[PDB]
Amino acid sequence: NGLPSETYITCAEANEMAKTDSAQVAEIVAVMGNASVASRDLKIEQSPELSAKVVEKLNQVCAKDPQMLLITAIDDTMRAIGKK
Repeated sequence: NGLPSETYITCAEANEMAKTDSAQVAEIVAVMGNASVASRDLKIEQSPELSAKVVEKLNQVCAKDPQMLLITAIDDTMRAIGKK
């Protein structure tokens, strides 16, 4: 009944927000993103080059699939780049 913002919002729309609040979106994708990636690998460090791209490619995925909720989309991207 109480759907969290990041659960009800799509990464494509998160990109839209970035036009108004880039730091807000970059922070969110970094917070759970860094934790998420480190939860499956644990060797992944706080690399700014990873976040910068984890959102760049992410919004493109949502642009093709609007059903990619932000909360899931980040985890999904962590799955893709979670094996380097």
